[PDB]
Amino acid sequence: RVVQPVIVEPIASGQGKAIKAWTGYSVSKWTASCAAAEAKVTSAITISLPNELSSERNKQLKVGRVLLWLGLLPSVSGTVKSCVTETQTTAAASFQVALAVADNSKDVVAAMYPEAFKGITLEQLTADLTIYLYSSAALTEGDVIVHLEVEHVRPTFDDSFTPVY
Amino acid sequence: RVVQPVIVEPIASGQGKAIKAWTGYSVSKWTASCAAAEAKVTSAITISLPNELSSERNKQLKVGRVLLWLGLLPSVSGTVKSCVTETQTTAAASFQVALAVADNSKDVVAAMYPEAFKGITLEQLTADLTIYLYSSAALTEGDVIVHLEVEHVRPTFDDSFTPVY
Amino acid sequence: RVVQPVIVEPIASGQGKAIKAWTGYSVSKWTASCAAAEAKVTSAITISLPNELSSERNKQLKVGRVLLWLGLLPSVSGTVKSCVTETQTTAAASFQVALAVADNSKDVVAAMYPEAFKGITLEQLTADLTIYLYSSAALTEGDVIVHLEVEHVRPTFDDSFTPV
Amino acid sequence: RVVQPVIVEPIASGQGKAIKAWTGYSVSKWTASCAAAEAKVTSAITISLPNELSSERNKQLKVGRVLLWLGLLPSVSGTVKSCVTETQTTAAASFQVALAVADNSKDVVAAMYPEAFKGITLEQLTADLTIYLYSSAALTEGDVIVHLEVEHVRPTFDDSFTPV
Amino acid sequence: GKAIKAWTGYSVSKWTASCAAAEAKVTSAITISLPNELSSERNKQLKVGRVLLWLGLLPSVSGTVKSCVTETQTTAAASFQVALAVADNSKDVVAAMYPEAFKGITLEQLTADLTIYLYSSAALTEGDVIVHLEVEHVRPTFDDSFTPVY
Amino acid sequence: RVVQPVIVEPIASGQGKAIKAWTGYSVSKWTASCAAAEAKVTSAITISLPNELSSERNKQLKVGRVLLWLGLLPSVSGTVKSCVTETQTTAAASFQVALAVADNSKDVVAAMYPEAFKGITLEQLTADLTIYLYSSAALTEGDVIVHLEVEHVRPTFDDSFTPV
Amino acid sequence: GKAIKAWTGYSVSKWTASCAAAEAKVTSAITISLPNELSSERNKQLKVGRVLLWLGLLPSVSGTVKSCVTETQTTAAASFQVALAVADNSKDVVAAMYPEAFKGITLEQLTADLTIYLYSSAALTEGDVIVHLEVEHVRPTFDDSFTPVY
Repeated sequence: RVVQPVIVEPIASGQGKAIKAWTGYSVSKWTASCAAAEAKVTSAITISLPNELSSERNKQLKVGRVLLWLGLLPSVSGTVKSCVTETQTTAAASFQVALAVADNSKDVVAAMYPEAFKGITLEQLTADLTIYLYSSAALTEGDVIVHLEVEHVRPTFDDSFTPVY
Repeated sequence: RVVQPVIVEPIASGQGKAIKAWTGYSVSKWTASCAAAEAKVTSAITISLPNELSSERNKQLKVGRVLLWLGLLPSVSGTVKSCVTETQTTAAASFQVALAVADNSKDVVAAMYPEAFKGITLEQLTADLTIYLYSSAALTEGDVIVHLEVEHVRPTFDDSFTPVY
Repeated sequence: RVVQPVIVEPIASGQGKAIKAWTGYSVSKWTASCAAAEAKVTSAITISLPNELSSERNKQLKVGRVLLWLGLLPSVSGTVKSCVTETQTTAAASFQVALAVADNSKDVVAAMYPEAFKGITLEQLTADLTIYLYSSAALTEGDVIVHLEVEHVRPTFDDSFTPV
Repeated sequence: RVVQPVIVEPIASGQGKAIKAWTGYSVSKWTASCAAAEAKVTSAITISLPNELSSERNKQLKVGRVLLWLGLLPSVSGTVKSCVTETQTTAAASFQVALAVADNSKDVVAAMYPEAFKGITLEQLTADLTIYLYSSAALTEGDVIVHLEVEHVRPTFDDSFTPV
Repeated sequence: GKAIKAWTGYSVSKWTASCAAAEAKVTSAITISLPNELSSERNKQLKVGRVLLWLGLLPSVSGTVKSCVTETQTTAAASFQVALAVADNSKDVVAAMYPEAFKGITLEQLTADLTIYLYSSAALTEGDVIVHLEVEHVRPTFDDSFTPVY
Repeated sequence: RVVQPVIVEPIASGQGKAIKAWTGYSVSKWTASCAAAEAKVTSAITISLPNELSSERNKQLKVGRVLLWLGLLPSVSGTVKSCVTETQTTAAASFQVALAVADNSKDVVAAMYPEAFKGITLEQLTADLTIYLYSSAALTEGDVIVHLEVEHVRPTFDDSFTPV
Repeated sequence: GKAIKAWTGYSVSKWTASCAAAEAKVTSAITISLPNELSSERNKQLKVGRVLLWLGLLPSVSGTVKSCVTETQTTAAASFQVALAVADNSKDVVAAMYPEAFKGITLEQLTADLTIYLYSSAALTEGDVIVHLEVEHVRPTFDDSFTPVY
């Protein structure tokens, strides 16, 4: 083949292509504020459904892909790592078996799970999975906000009013 | 015309036909718990958006039809009336100008507003409208739960993940 | 005809079908606040045009149908009745000649006058008709708001600015 | 449309049309006997699967629609209300969030839940939902029988004998 | 000699405000309040077209009288420096026409964001000046039918 | 597919492709000069409309996409970060919820907000959003110029002279 | 009653200048400064069409106030003798429209070659008069896109 000249166009933060939800799915996005932690400790963060997903009908919605990313205070230093895995007996061990890890030392600070949790219900997601957060430096409560974006079947129960009788 | 014989089939509570949201709309349903009130007092209840609708994008979604109904403790006695109207200077006066009133002395305890608030944004709904609740008997806090069902344009911002960059 | 089973679907307050104005007509809606009155007294309420209809031109517009309904404070008890009639010498006698009465003891507290006043002008409506309000219990001022909805030929005076 | 005269034919108790289960579904019907309760108390009644649905396999069957109705002793007086809701911290609060209430003051003492619980399994029905029963007068045990009819995917575990 | 016709699908609502008492050379703020027929939540969303302000003075009112419609000001007298038109009784045509300034805002926004300002070189007794406001706006649809009786 | 050799052609500062406004939109560009701040402090910078957009009519124009980038004095050292978010109770928390951050440690010191603020008016942009600026080292006033480029519906109020 | 529409491919930029303090009967020079959105080298080359000057006075300003746009003068008061239009508060229409005088010059040339002149028979306090300048010019193309991020 003949050499092809290319020009790599720089893009700004936020310009990345957004991953579109599957047909019939929507992406629910919510946050967890980290707890205070000593240096080099890995903390478990429970996954709790937002109120709009906690109803009897909505708890059963099947999960698709899952995205995890971190919101750090601008002054946070050191290494911050986070992942979603099946609940561990030892919190630190989560990073040894996670299929993706959000690590602030990387160019892209985000962990995508396109297959690992597909097909479970939202309730199962809360019961079986845990978020793990590691910091090389001690964390004050709220230093890190964990953003969890969970793709799931679109709820249908709210496509109509409650019958008036 | 020749007389037509008909049989009126009784239906149970809950069997009423559900009003389907308009194409491109969904129905958000949330509750307000009444405050304590003396007998025959009309109380104003602020309309506050649920967390899932409070974002910058979602606050702008246009309203369609609005439904109001009441959840009373089984032991609540006397007359209970509620309505949604433009915010009043005198709370009791709301019932004099409301286009619909949910009244527990009626066979159907519900107030539907198919036209009165169509086209405003959710933020406008919270800023301009108020729920009014009247009881002939004194109310303890939580005696009445006001159910507000607000049809509005389906949010689109959650049809994709946040770009990872 | 064979028997036809039916289900009567419940409907809520506010779900009733709106009556559409005739082509070339519009519905002007305004309110009158009741005066204080003793128990079982019938009070006369003057019909006054809202500002936008009180001009020389607009008060010539012809009336179609007229709707009356009542807004009660939630604490109002007893029987409240209202009607629109030609002005009476004895206020209570209005109810003996009214063709429709708004009565709070009914499921629909409203009175429709589809023919009685058809063809008169808004000025004639204000000059020849009166609203009558009866309460079994004493009324405090503003206890009852009378809603009058008058269908009339759509104004054309409002289709232009005042010349300057 | 020209006026259509109709005759409303009286129908007796028991003549109402039965709601047919969806294709591939069946309706399982069982009862719960109310516990003694003081006047104006709301009691929680656990939803327990009948023996034939309590196996590991059958408790996975998906729910469709749910019907609640009440069987009262003929001497029971006062107001009796019942509903099915997600389990409540305060029993009386169930009626504030129920989408349907069976109420003996109505002509039809029954509550239908056509959507609220659709898709959950029978095990989830037993684990997440509760029956709530309110009486204005004191209840003696067994005064009220709560009839629960749960539509669910037709069992296939019952299509064969236990292997031997 | 010829009235300015409203745009197709629009109509002109005309109402008045009676001036408050004011000392000489004071600029007074006058709130814009919708008439009753426009005060429903639905009618409050009707889009504005053109706006006309003109003044009705008692024939004995002397001195200079000026008025304008502008976005609400921190200093009332400063309205006349930014107003896109001023009704001024010393001119041949005592009126302020705003064909563009407010096009597209809702009646609610008109009432919330704009203020009428009125200046008089001499003291004003209450009701000496009637401010006339004519607001062209989308024709209401909510009042093309009676209120549902149920 | 057979291996495809490529040559990555170097490009200079300023050679990047410009993002074209949507049809019927235009990009308004203005600056805010940073305030003095201590090391590691996050400062809130109010978003104020330029004079030509501050009229009653123009502040109703709907927003499209928003671009943020930073102009640093050549001597500015340390880490400087900035973002646009909904107004925060704690300024430093903006970076935990921002969908994009302009960061001088990157090759491209800019943040694009293609969806977050789509559909709001310019007035709502000024009233609900805030610019947040963080520096690891102390900032002297004017050390950093924040460039905000807001895509919005093309004004039509500017298509005519003021009537006279 | 009807606004003058800009030519196809043109738009009207409108900005203001706050008058300086001035003694009675002095003519003051006011520099024409482009707004920020027009100050880029590219936007400075946009061709001018028509120009409008009008005045916003505090309602209590008395006496005669005049203003014009002309090529910069050695004697400020002499501007009014050669101005092709003068905004004069004693007239019915207080504005100066220049449909031809500056057609085709660039915005840069407008700022460099022309001056606003303001005369008042009485002393002016700073900000008593706001001069409004509306310059029709070719629509900018440079701001139809975001700045390249690299």
